[PDB]
Amino acid sequence: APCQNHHCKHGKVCELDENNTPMCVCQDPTSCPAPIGEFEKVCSNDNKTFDSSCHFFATKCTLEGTKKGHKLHLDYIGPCKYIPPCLDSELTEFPLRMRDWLKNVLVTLYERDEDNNLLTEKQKLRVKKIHENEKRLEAGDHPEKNYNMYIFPVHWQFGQLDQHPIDGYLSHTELAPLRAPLIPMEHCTTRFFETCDLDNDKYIALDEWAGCFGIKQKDIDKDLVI
Ligand SMILES: *[C@@H]1O[C@H](CO)[C@@H](O[C@@H]2O[C@H](CO)[C@@H](O)[C@H](O)[C@H]2NC(C)=O)[C@H](O)[C@H]1NC(C)=O
Ligand SMILES: [Ca+2]
Ligand SMILES: [Ca+2]
Ligand SMILES: [Ca+2]
Repeated sequence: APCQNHHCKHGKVCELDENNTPMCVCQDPTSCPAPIGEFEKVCSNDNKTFDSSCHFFATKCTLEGTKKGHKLHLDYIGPCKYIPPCLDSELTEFPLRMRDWLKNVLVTLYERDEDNNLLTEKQKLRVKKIHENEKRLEAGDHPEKNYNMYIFPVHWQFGQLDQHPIDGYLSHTELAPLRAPLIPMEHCTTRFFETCDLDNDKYIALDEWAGCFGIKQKDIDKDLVI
């Protein structure tokens, strides 16, 4: 009961202490379901394929406070596989291909006001504009170059990723979604983002993220990540 409304970080669970006070202990891997399929497995950064995020996160939890735990991160969903190397040319296109991908992902994702449900008004307006522009690209005699149409998609993506935990930085684990097969040149994600980790704290901060995609510091709005 004391735990029914008590929530714990990823890889943890609430258990009552001696005083009956709820407390978050690392989850029991045995209390993790068996995957329905191989696709539900995940790959850590040291090329070790855990059986599910539950298994991974619970494992990483015991290692909390440890060096090994500090460096342990989810690389990508699905079992481990051969990942080709990111050639230097690939790494140069990555930000370019990525930001267009993000814009497009945003256009088909948020198409109607029903899609724009969890978006603030400021954001709703940004996608409206994105849509106004896209329609124009589908009919203007001579297409124009529009970097502005990248600002929101780029901010959006950051907020989407900044979840575990929502702190304003993206960890190797949080970038896992960007290592999926759908992403263009996903194999360049780690190399690229490392390139973005300016102060080298192993976290990509909003300015680091934005900067890496070519968003002017003037156009870095945190509201767009709300
Ligand atoms: C990471 O682990 C996976 C699984 O152990 C490795 O993938 C296999 O790699 C060899 C060739 O590199 C193939 O014969 C297997 O069929 C592979 N396929 C996959 C889908 O697992 C992978 O090579 C490991 N290491 C690296 C650096 O990728
Ligand atoms: Ca985070
Ligand atoms: Ca791909
Ligand atoms: Ca950093």
